[PDB]
Amino acid sequence: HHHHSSGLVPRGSHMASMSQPSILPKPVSYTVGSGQFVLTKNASIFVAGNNVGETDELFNIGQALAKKLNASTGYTISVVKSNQPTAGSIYLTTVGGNAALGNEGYDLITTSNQVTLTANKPEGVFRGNQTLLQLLPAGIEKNTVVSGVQWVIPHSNISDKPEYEYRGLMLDVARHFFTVDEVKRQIDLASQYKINKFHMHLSDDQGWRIEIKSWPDLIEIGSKGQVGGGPGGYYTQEQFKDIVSYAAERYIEVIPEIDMPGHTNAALASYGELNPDGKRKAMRTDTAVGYSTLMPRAEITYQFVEDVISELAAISPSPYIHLGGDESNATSAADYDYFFGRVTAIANSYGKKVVGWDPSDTSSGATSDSVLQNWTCSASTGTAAKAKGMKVIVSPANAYLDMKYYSDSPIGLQWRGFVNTNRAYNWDPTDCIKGANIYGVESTLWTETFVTQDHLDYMLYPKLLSNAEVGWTARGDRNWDDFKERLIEHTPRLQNKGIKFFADPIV
Ligand SMILES: CC(=O)N[C@@H]1[C@@H](O)[C@H](O)[C@@H](CO)O[C@H]1O
Repeated sequence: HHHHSSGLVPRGSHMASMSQPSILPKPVSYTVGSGQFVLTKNASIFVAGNNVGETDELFNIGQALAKKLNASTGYTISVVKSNQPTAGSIYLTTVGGNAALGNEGYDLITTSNQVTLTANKPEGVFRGNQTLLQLLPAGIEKNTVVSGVQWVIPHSNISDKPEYEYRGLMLDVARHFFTVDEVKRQIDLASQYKINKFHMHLSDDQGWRIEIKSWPDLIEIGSKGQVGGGPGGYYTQEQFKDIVSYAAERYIEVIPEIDMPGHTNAALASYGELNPDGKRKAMRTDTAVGYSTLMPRAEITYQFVEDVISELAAISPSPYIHLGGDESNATSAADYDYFFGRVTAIANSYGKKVVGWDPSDTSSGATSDSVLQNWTCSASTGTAAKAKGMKVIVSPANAYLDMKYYSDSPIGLQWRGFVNTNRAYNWDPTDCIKGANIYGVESTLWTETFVTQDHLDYMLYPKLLSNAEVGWTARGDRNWDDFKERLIEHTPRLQNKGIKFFADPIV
């Protein structure tokens, strides 16, 4: 047999350039039969759970769906608590879910008279709703009313569940600041592709972005800049709670990161007492990494960390806090081991499990409940994690979405090489680490060179679609030629959402 890899498309990107569902990520099964369902102005969404509490949760999910459908159709679809759906209805139920599909799995069966989504849990109804939106015609994704499109769904049968439990996106809001609205938008867009985790990189050398009432100068001084100089910004604790709540409506866990002991210049610029000479560091607006450190043998360091963790824990319902641990090149190995162990004890005392970048798993203070975020993806990375029974989240080069698509990309870094839409697809988590308990995947969007929402869109779309499928779709069912053609077909949907995507010439 004959095989080949993909080159660039002759005459340019199909994303330029180019009854038809566009499901991404690819579901476990999808078959189409004869006939179609028509969504009309009289349609209702019916919801029914196994008890009144569950029905109430489904009702909220139904309302979220109704809102989305209403925006593009111009209809006023309402939600009804009843297990007796009427012809032309969408029906969302957890009664009799297939347990093998797990918390996030679902069946979605469309007949001529009815759309029925059957899941084990409300979470699965939410995920299945993302597929339902992709079964309706392009135009359904519009935020304004679309005329001249019949709102049809082919008679079809879908079953689905994720391959990995953790399918995340990290946004760096330290290097450049993004508004609550901008953050909510990225969470919303990601949710449509079954991303279920959002990691906020809230602090680094160039800025500190979370209000800490016990150390107010973290904001008064530490938030006032960013890469390239200029105003910066921050989130109040109320704003952070608002982000968490918004994510929760999409069944997205928010994991906040306070990077330590490295990547700490903004803290060091805020409080002189965190420095050996007792003086504040000057703020840094460059893009160098690795140079900064907390004082690993000063008790004030651990008091500071405890105050930050106490306040963050109080406002962050996730059982996880990310404490960073990358590129502590001004911290000795001995001090790093000691420091990371001490801060893990603090986090645990406030009821939080610790996530950390490699090599944080090597800390003698880690527990089997700690999580390794494996970004290095070398043969030796996560040796400690594996021996300790720690879950691993992988973030290989293929998941570093801040990398340029190509040598000539106008934004992005390139220290992990270039990552086009194909590279973002053609990998497997088991490539990064062998013999581990792989919790899942996280796409990291560092922001050294991204200033505007358009920059975020350009780099995340279509790259994040590739990573999302790697997290959701089983390896045996992943195929670039398949995904590429599906992505071409999906393009109008990106346009309709107002995503300022890159029309990748390999698509
Ligand atoms: C864990 C990690 O990635 N650390 C740094 C991060 O601060 C930087 O923004 C990113 C840019 O790609 O490169 C990394 O080396």
